[PDB]
Amino acid sequence: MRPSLSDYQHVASGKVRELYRVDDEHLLFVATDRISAFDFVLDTPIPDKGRILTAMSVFFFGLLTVPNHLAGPPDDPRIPEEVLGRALLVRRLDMLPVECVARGYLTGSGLLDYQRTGAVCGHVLPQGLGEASRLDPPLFTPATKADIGEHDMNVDFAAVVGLVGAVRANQLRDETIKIYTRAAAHALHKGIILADTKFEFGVDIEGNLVLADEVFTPDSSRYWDAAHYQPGVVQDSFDKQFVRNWLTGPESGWDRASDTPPPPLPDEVAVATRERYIEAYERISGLSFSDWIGP
Ligand SMILES: CCn1cc(-c2ncnc(N)c2C#N)cn1
Repeated sequence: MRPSLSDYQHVASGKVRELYRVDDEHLLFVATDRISAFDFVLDTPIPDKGRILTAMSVFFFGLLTVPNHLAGPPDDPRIPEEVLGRALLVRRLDMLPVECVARGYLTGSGLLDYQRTGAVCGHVLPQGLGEASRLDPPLFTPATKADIGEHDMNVDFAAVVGLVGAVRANQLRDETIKIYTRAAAHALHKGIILADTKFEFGVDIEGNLVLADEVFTPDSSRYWDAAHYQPGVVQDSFDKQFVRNWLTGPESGWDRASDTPPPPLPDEVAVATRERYIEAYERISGLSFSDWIGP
């Protein structure tokens, strides 16, 4: 018999993910069906989003050869029925206070930093780059969490050294670029560009570096349709563009310029978005989401 979620201690709330203590050495990492757009957690959940993103993370953990925090199978008996398929039993780590970001393409705050300074996170780049320009080699563009509402702050390699040590910073940089490169090539082979990605790592009892959190989800990574990749313009979000377009379209009644919370989504937009998540998962993994476990 699976335990109730109420049997575990809630330790951390993200906007979209939850974390619970299972015992002294294990956590329960829970994805919800909540979706964020324009830095708002929207009223309307995307059905099965938590399950699909959990399935995606599990796929990529298996694709990569590096140590990760998974501590049991997706149907581990310690996982409550209520969160089955969207929760993982993981090893408790000492988390390193660095957002480990790799960028294979120049967009978002990376592009903005470049347009302001000619550099991103200490990397002085060629002149003449622009929106969605390919970056070769991919860049390690680390960041640190800021206050509750604020975006992460981009920092350079020296900042990472000061946070975790010189040898460890080297290790973070190398592993971040290595696993990003591997996953990005895999996805592109299936017609999806992983434009960038954000990792969190922790350290286990033996001092080993361990990949944690979620990996290569469309929340942790910019997913693009490769078939429509066009450097020089903003690429559509593979998963979130229907949501973005509706929210900023004539039917929402919402003004994004106002920092007022957005209205709920049409059911059909939520269902369409769910479909996009399933398509991305199935294309990348070569698996069927209908086989993924659930309540
Ligand atoms: C919800 C984001 N978050 C994850 C942790 C964490 N902490 C300790 N050990 C771990 N494996 C993890 C993970 N994943 C702390 N915040």
